[PDB]
Amino acid sequence: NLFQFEKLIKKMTGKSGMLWYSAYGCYCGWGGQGRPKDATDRCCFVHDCCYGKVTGCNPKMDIYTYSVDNGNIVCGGTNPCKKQICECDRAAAICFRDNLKTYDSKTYWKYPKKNCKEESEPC
Repeated sequence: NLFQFEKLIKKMTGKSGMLWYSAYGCYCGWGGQGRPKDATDRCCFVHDCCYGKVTGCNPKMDIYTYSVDNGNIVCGGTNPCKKQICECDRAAAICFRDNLKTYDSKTYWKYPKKNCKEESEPC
């Protein structure tokens, strides 16, 4: 669930998802269209693609099982659909950390989703 997502982002990034990643580029946060603007924005696009594939559970609302083992986030439990969610979340948290070096709030924070009106990329 979203509470969990925030936890993983904080863990991997040191940053709050709600502050840093809820309104960045064309895809990070609520809504998303057009093409991702940067590496970070791409992490978000892929996240949305990742949720889009989840069938038989709710990737925003359901609670998945995870443990932190020597810095690593391991996706457990026995429900395959919940594990899928865990996998989506963790993959976006790792993708934000890989890309912290090009994170640009000055250009991309509060980007007007209106400037995202050109041929979308397929998942």
